[PDB]
Amino acid sequence: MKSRYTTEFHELEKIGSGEFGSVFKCVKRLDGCIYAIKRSKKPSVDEQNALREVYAHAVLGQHSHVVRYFSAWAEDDHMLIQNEYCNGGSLADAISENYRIMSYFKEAELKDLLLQVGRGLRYIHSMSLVHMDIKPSNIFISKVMFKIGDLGHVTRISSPQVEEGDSRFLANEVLQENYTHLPKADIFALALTVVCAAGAEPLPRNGDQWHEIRQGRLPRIPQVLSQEFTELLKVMIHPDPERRPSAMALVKHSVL
Ligand SMILES: O=C(O)CCn1c2ccc(O)cc2c2c3c(c(-c4ccccc4)cc21)C(=O)NC3=O
Repeated sequence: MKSRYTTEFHELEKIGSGEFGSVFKCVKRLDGCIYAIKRSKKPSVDEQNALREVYAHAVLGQHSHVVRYFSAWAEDDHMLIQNEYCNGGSLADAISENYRIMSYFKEAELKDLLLQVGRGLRYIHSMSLVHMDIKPSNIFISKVMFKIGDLGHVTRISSPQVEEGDSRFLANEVLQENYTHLPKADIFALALTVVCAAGAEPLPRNGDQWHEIRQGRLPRIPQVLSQEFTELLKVMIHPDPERRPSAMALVKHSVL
């Protein structure tokens, strides 16, 4: 062996685990910097999916609100991607700590989260790409800076086949195999991500609560928000994708 991975990096800790691969905090020996490196089993259609993640990274390396890519390589029976390390952890971890402490993101902080990820979405979408798995565990924290990561579901905007993202954040039209307005699926997921940050109960994976949200009804939020902000969230989850704002329209919105 003596892996590129082994030879170029000192592995500090495991930071993430999944159905296909783990993420490690590593120090690159030569440059002294810390990176996040995902190491997954080399896969085929599964390989086409794994490569799209690499291709998406290699074109989305220039935005402040998208995790930067450095390198990808294959060795042994594993594929590796070396990304920017965000030292603030995931949004999902911040939200889970807030949950236990009963102190959530305040309206000002929710607006900042919405605007920052909204700018990341505007960049991705400007590249004729959609993310398709926006949720708190795929937003990373680094002024706080929020950065979209996990490009495992990224596809071109006019794709006729799509890999469906997390059920809790999934827009109905996507579940229905209607891919005419893919960018608005990202918008819908961003609104529910902001709801979670606002202190909501864990979102439903299926059943009747799941359908009511998809009717355009915001889950309960345990804090008072301006009507104008609540109304922006509600329109981002409109059952008609064309009524949801585009990312460009979101980032220029008077509420933000
Ligand atoms: O398990 C999770 O949801 C997060 C794992 N994870 C963490 C945990 C704590 C951190 O401080 C950063 C990260 C982290 C990072 C990334 C990932 C990641 C997700 C998908 C593919 C490749 C890396 C997971 C990733 C990344 O690209 N930059 C990152 O900083």
